[PDB]
Amino acid sequence: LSSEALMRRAVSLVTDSTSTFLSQTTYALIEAITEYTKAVYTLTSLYRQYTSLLGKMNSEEEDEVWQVIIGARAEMTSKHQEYLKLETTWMTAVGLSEMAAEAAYQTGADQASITARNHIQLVKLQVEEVHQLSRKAETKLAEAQIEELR
Amino acid sequence: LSSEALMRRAVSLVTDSTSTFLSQTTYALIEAITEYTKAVYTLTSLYRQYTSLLGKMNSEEEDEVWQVIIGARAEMTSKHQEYLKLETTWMTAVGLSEMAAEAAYQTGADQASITARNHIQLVKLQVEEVHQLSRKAETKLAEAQIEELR
Repeated sequence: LSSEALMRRAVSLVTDSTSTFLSQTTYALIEAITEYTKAVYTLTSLYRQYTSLLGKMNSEEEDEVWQVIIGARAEMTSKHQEYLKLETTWMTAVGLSEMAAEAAYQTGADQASITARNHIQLVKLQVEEVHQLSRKAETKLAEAQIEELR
Repeated sequence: LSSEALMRRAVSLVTDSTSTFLSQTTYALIEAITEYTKAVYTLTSLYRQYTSLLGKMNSEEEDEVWQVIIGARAEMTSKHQEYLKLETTWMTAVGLSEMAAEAAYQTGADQASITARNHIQLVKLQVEEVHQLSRKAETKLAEAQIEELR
């Protein structure tokens, strides 16, 4: 409508495009964290299966375990690096959501504001719990690798 | 626990807001179809006056209608400056709707997938139907031209 309303509509177009991009990036981040956690869980499950089949160690399965340990060191460094980069990308996505919320609050949407606040608190609890679980998973993996000496 | 109740009251607020929004958009769609028909008829009526009534009146009215053509062309460009953003906002709406359909198919929410598919279909039908009224008027103008020429 007016000049301020025209600016609102232009920033609405821009923020809708960047929110399409932000939804894509956030869904990709959620799927990547899911793959993170499920790969860690699958590696731990395979290790638990190998420990449950103890006593009948053979050359084939022990060589497989050696490969798993080498790939587990590589996975440790890769998991640390990708945890750093995923945290950085989540911070970038949070900043994008922050500017989108600034545009929406300058627009005047209040139902969207309260829905976003409820979503923010719920996902804050959820991501805190899931990230604590993940970090504990790699902490336990590192501790087990360290105590493998004895 | 289950976040079903959280989703329930979130979408209850969302559905109240979108019911108010649906009534408001019914009113705004009445307004928009009225404005779009008025703009298309203004364009075609100025074209009709440009083509049909030259030379019948005297010289002073000839100069008057020429200055009217110039000024009305400038004012029509100024007024039509708003319609260029409509195409781009429909482009981003179609892209976002296709993304929503794909994301809901991926997540598996049948109700959300149906909602997004019908969302893209309905916005397509609405914009294509206002544009269809416009292009029906344009086709009538072209038919009147080809019948008037021959």
